[PDB]
Amino acid sequence: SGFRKMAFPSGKVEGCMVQVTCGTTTLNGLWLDDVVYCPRHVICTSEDMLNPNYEDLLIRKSNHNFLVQAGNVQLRVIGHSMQNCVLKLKVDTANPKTPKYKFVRIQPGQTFSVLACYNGSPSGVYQCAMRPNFTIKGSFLNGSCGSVGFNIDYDCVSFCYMHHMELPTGVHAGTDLEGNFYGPFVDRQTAQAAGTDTTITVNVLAWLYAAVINGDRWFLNRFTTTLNDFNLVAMKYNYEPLTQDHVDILGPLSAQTGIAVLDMCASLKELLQNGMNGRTILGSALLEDEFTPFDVVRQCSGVTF
Amino acid sequence: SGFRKMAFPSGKVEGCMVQVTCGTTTLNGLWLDDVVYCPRHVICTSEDMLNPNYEDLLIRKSNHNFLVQAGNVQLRVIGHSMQNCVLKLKVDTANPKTPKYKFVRIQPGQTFSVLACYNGSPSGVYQCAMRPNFTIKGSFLNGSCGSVGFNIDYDCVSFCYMHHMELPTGVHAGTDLEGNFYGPFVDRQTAQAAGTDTTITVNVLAWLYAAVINGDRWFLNRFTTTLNDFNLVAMKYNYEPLTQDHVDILGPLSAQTGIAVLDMCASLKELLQNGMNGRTILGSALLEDEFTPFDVVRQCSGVTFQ
Ligand SMILES: O=C(O)CCc1nccs1
Ligand SMILES: O=C(O)CCc1nccs1
Ligand SMILES: O=C(O)CCc1nccs1
Ligand SMILES: [Cl-]
Ligand code: NA
Repeated sequence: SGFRKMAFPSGKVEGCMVQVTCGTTTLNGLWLDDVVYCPRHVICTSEDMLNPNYEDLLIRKSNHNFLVQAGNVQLRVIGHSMQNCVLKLKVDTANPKTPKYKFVRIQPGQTFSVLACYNGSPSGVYQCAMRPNFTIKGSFLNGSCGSVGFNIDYDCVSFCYMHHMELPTGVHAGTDLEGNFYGPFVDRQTAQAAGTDTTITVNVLAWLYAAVINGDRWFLNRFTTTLNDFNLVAMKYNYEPLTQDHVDILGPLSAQTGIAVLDMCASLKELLQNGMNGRTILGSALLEDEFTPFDVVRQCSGVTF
Repeated sequence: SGFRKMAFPSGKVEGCMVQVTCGTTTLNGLWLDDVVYCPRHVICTSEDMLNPNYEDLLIRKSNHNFLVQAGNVQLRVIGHSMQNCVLKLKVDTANPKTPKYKFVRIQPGQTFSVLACYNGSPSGVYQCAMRPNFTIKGSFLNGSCGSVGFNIDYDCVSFCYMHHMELPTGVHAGTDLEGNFYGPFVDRQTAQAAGTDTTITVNVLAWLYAAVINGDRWFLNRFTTTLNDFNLVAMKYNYEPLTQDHVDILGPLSAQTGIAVLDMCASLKELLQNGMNGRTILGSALLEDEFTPFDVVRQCSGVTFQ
């Protein structure tokens, strides 16, 4: 029993974290095979960050201008290239701790583990959702840049996120490992704001299924609804529309608990309209939307990699 | 710049997790140097559940009755002893992945990371607190016994918890790594129940300090309180008594925010009276009690968002 916000075990990713320094800028890199991945803005000063020409700044740099440190070991850089907003530094040594991995781009509403790092040293691990507005509600300080996000599937690490910046509202923005931003952000010192966010409906429903599996049942009711009726309520409450694909994904939890997705939507309708009437669900007084259906099945059945 | 339940990186503990089998019972063990630590109840059978005599069950085992598997490698058991409720199996190989480590017994209110494991394989990592009633609110299914709790301050792993059992309310009980239970619990299937739990007052205050560091002041007030008047109010909401030790421990957070500890106490008194009026603090609509003053200083900025 019990339901907790749970990260993937971080050991496979800890063995890949290095320190990258260019001039006075130090941040984290990801050392896989013979390449170190890091944000391209490592080559910038503060002056540069106002209106940077990355092409221009990089051609003026050579391999020896990148200091890469793996624990107390200096790696020899033998090449440097840019892919979108990520810098790739070829080193003369393959990382002997490289796990089986691939690069994946996640969808809004999907979850991942962040390994928060400073100076190439892992500091903490926590679970995040890619928000509908493509930010993450992370916990990051100066030096966290190049910290990475990932999932594990069997023995394969799927890298999905590299940390680039904090927004004025205290939320965070970054790229996939191919250097493509999540959301309408750029790597420059300029005016940028998180768009108005929305609640991830399919995840709230998953979390209500988690609650029922853990004996929290007060919110259940005799009623059912339709996708169209529910989606009018969703729109009003700044909830994402529920699709047939989402209903299908919750199929397992519907079956296991005997509450149909639209049976649970009728619960969620009542909660949005009426509140929790002083009650809690799984120790929260808010409707939690950072657990996916997979997260709930996974945690409630003890999958292990 | 954000505030999250953050666990320690789990890699140094992952490299220590093994499977222990005795009879038909398999759970997790912790392989440090040439010793594997696991719950002694691995030697129990379907009848020896209510009133097991561990000394009598153990003297009937040879080293070769314990199957210890580190991934695909079988370890050879060359010695066994019991210390309180923990079994120690001496093995003929020291774990090459043993980190710098120590064993520490924690007090209620302290936090730690749990590496939930099944069949000696890690499933996930999350943060817990030792509750005032000596339980933890974990996420544990059948086969998770031998899963451990730890902190990592400065490359040294401090092991503080080993998971033994789930109580009827769905909360979790276990031991330190010397095998002494936290709380009045025993490794027997006799009827056991957690005491009435209380809120960890010092941690709620630390978290309110966290909220101020991250730029939120809406819940503050112009009032102060005596420590005694605070405790008379707080206990009416099932809050732990705040001691002068707890006041002292909050001094650095008080200094960083310029909010006196007893002024923050007056803010907490008012929040208990009013609730949050549909507002949130650090993403919660409840008062969070599983962040310590040390956790807030580790995670939060040295500079306050004024
Ligand atoms: O500057 C960095 O290291 C990354 C962006 C930030 N994230 C949080 C605070 S500053
Ligand atoms: O746990 C015990 O000591 C007895 C349990 C039993 N099982 C069958 C008969 S009596
Ligand atoms: O610990 C075990 O492996 C059996 C009893 C349980 N402990 C936690 C959930 S069920
Ligand atoms: Cl302690
Ligand atoms: Na219903």
